[PDB]
Amino acid sequence: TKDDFSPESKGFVENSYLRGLTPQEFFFHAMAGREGLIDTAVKTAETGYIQRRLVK
DNA sequence: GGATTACACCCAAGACACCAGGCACGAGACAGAAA
Repeated sequence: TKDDFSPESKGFVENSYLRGLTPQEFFFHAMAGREGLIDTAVKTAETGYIQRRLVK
């Protein structure tokens, strides 16, 4: 429902991996994992440029 | 306005002066013409 600030409504996975994730928790956890992948794949180039400038 | 934005490796696939038009050499066929 609209205007719901409960923990389960904004991405709190109550279960464990052994117990299994409900579809909403699955989607939120997928969003977080996608953010992690993007952050890695983006910061690697910036770090490479910084190290090249330092070495030069 | 200018300059620069990680490293290495693999494979596959599609494009890369085309052309047209005016000038030359050789040849040959079907029609001329004397007999």
